[PDB]
Amino acid sequence: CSYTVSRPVYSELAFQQQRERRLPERRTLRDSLARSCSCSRKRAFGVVKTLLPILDWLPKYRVKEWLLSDIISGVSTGLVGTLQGMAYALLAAVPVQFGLYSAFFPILTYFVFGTSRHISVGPFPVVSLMVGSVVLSMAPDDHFLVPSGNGSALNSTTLDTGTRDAARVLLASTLTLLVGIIQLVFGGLQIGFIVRYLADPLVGGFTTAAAFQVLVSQLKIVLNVSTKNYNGILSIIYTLIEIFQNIGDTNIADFIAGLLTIIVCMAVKELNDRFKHRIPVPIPIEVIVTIIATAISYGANLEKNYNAGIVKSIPSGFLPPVLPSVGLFSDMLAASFSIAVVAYAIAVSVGKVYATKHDYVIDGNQEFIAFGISNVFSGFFSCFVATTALSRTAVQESTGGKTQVAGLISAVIVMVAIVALGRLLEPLQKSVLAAVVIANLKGMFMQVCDVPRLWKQNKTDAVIWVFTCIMSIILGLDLGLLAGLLFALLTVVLRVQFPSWNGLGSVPSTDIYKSITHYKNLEEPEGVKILRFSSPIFYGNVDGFKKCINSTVGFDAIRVYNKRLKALRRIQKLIKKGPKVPIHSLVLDCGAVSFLDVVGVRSLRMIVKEFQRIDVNVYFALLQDDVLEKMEQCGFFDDNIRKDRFFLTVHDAILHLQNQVKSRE
Amino acid sequence: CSYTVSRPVYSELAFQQQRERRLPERRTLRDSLARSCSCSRKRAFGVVKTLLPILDWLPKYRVKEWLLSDIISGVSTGLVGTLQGMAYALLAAVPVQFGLYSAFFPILTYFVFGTSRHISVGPFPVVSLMVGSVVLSMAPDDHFLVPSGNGSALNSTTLDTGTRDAARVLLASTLTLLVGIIQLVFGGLQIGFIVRYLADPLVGGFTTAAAFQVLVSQLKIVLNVSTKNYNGILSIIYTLIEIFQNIGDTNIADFIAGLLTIIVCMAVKELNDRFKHRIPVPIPIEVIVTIIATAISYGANLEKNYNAGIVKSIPSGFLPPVLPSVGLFSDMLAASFSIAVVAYAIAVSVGKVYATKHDYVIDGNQEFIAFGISNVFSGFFSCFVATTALSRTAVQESTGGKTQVAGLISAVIVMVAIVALGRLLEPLQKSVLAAVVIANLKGMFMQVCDVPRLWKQNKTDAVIWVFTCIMSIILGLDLGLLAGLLFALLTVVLRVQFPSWNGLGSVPSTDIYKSITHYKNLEEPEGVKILRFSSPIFYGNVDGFKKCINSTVGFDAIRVYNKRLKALRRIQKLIKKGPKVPIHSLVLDCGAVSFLDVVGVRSLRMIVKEFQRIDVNVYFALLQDDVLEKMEQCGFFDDNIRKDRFFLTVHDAILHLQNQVKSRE
Ligand SMILES: [Cl-]
Ligand SMILES: [Cl-]
Repeated sequence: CSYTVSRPVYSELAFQQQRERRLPERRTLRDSLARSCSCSRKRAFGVVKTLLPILDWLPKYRVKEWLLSDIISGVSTGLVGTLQGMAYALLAAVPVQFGLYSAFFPILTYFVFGTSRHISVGPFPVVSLMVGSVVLSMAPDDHFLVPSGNGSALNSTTLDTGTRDAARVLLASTLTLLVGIIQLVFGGLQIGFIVRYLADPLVGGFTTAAAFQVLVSQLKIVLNVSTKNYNGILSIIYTLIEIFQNIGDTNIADFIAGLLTIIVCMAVKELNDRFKHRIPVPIPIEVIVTIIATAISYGANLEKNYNAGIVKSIPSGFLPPVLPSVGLFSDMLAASFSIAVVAYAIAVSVGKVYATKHDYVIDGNQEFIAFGISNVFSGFFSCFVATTALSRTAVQESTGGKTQVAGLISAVIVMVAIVALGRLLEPLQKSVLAAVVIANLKGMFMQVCDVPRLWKQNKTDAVIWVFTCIMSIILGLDLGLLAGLLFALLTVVLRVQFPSWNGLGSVPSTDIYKSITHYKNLEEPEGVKILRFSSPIFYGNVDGFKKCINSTVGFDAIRVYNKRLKALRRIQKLIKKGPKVPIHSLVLDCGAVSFLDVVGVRSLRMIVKEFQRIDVNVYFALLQDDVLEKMEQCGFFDDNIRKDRFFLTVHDAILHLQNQVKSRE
Repeated sequence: CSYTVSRPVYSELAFQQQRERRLPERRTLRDSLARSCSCSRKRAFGVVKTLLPILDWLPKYRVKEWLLSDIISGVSTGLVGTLQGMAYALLAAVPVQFGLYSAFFPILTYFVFGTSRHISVGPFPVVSLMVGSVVLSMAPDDHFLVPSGNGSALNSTTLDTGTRDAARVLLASTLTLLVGIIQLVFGGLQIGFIVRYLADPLVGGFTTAAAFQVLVSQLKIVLNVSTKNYNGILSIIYTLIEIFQNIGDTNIADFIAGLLTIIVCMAVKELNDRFKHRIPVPIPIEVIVTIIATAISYGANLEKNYNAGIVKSIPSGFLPPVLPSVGLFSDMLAASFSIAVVAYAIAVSVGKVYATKHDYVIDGNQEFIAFGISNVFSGFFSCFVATTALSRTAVQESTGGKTQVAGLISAVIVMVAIVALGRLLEPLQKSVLAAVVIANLKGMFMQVCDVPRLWKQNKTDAVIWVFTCIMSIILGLDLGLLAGLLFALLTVVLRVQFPSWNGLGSVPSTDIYKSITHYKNLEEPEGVKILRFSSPIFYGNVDGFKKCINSTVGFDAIRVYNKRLKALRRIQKLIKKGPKVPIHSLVLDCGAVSFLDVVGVRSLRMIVKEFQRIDVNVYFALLQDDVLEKMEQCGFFDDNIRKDRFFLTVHDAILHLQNQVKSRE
């Protein structure tokens, strides 16, 4: 209603005298470390419940209908997960059975350490692509050609199918172990803010580039062509050029089958997504299309007659655990860091989505620890890095999922698919498994449709999306992530280095101050010049602050003093022989400052000194308490620059100046 | 005196209606480029006067009194320049002949393009070290040993004295040209803010740690030992251990003569600096100690009898210009960027010191063009990077210097020191030249005495100093600079990611709001909770902003709504069978925000949504005009979240709530 106040003009000291402060809390390092480590059983029970969240959702079960919901979600997600694992096994250059292995053990491990309920841990297209890329870069194909086979002219250097898969599996296991170690280090040290740097446009561009590279790889697999494992800089462009040059050496049957299953899967998925109001449970198109592909490929001998590319390499059994070949962490540390951070980011995103959809809370450090333990346990069983696919996750959520029991049942399907089920999958073409991956790329390919939206929105974030999407295409995929985080931090620094300063003026008959570049009917005080500067002054925006002051006052505090001294020597010689007109004061509305960066408080004191010589007072308006306490420690309040120069509000400085002019002409 | 106002409670729309805004300026890209490129004669005269500042101070000269002060300072700095020029040549692994070339040619170029008057362009100890650092790595000693000389058992692979220097000289010429190009790029593209990242602790810790590497490198010449040109990681640490292992192979003639001039030069310099009130002109101790060293070394045959290390390689002549060996810019791009940025940083640092004392303004972007052409012109005459030494600069200023005429006269002394003078410096020991450099290291060695001062001051800047000083010792010297620039920018991100949020309360009978953790007698409104959050919300601190709200209200907006649904299912079944107590509203005092980072503004709309369901209003207090215009563009003002939720001041949000509850119970 009515905003009326009546108080004296407390600038800095008229308010600090009669206001008793609170004594700061004593450090007492010994008592701090003693009180932190609790001794009562309550803290122990709390950390046990937090570290192992399985003991929370288990006692409060609702078996009656939860059993049926979990068993149906488990069989469905198990089928989907074994299909996605045997499909993504090609993305990591590993055999098919190791995909099923990586789809079984991480599920078992993410049961006594996970803190979620609607997450299906398993393989992931982006993570498997990164694993395959780093394996190809660390173990290419031109390093295994054994000369044997009595060739035509030179030694028969044929393909090394065989022991090469063992080396690739050992490399993938070492990579998974290093990723798990990095995740456990990040979780134990309670450092979780390191993944906050992955902004939405950054991860969007990264996923778009990863989807492009996955499309290129799966198109290479469908066409059944052999490239030269180009990796490094412009690897995707090089392999695409090589594919376009090797179009003649394709397979017509494999290409036709792949295009047909792509069209069928895309049409069925679009029909199920659009017409959701008629069929709530998503039709498992992957399962039926894989079954019909295996049925068609088994009838006619596509391997011999049509020379199709089938798997025919399923051992259908387990294997004893193998110790990882430790010693390759130095050359894969950055790759493992990138894989771990992107996996954790995707996992946290999916968890937060499916948690705010179901209204429950998911811890971050607990998810980090759970995924680290899962990757470590997978490294001992010849598996790759595990994550949560958005397509596989939606299955247990749509079909009905309440706890991780549906996830544990999803491993039983993979369990029976490791030992017995799988012999019918022998004549399955590799182009069919390479197609569902492309069909799942529709979710990430549509992410490009937000760049025009981000351009109308904050434009700095629209540049981060395009920069990350392009830079993660030229120089690899893992190196493109590091070039995105650094670019995002640089963009953040540029937004606090080049602020939006204004020409704050006074609104008549009130005390609210608005910018002069936005409103017209604003009257500024006679002689006084007000200035606001956001983005607290640090070592980078000090010259910017100087230029802003020089632009808002009209002149320069240095050149005016130089001209005054040049005109003063003419006065000291006349006795022997015989600009700063409008600016009366400068009120700095430094209310948007947080830190001071003493390198900057030195420049502030220099400004106050330079303007004092030309008889121009530099008052402050909205200096915070935690900023004044910092400036006082940095040696700013000398015998001449007292606290009376600072004020509490913007109108207090103007009122004090008006009263000083009225009382002193 | 009296601060009293009387205005209605204009929240956001009660103020926006009757306040007509100013129309934004039209872009008009066609006219923007036309109005920028002016055609009048004033624009042509302005660019020529700025690019060539010689036409300014030359017409208004004061030959009557200025020429007398320049002729005495020119011959003074000419003797100091020819000695420091040839002494710093040892730090660049080039012969002593090319040291004088870097003291004559850059002065000629920095005469028609320079925009300063008290700067003596020439070599520099820190800059010449970075130049010589890459020469040892790109052209080591073990790459030129020719087997010849009928050795004892194997081929006589002795030293390659002779054409070995030609590989280092041509390498230094290409490095000098690449540095000059980078400086012209920064000056041509008008990008000068890139050197603002070199903060005071950053450049302070860098020059301090560089003084150690200069001390270790020059100590090798004093002791006259031969190391294994260790470069890379821990280069200073590795070469320091090898010196201690090679103490037995020292030279008593070079050590005694080297240690003697160290004490003499240090004592006279310290004595003249303290007792300045008796002798204003600094005594050239560097010059007098060199002349007496050559006289003693010429009398007794120290080269033959005492086996001392002398130069004896001065041809005393010029050479035709040699085209730089283009093709080495690819492997020296990262190295030249570190040298080009420190050559400009020290130039402006020393320049601005002698500029505020003489009250003349030095152009910023012009120094990039001035030193840019200087290094390019020096590359065509086999020179290294040119800079301005603080010791050599103080000579021409203390003895009397007004313009660059004293610098041009200083080049005349160097001019005669190449054609005629120089033969007397033949028996000069290399330990004497390597000692005057160590004596000048006192200025940088005393920079360590500011770390306890910076610790009592802003502690984040004290960490950057120690981090830069340590990191520039482990991984080289040029790589340590890049590790300091990234760490300094990272510290800025950490200061805006972890802000200093408070519990803002109300002062009785007034309208000023202060933090509750700093003052005691502050009364908060009944039910209302106020929160201030500096460091504008971006993608990194958006999660910390959630934890900040949950900490100031006591509860969580998510778990409370979850328990409400858990308690609501018991209500919908009872009809079939038969927390948020204190927080009434939340006033966010977002007055210290500058940008939005729409990635983070999506959470602001989510926060209002999460609190609206639990019947908790989230009001804003001090949203700026340029930030409110950003929310509307980012899609924040929907049909439910109107502008009435925002307020102009902090007290307007509280005054509105007091009247709302009073009129609506
Ligand atoms: Cl997916
Ligand atoms: Cl010096």
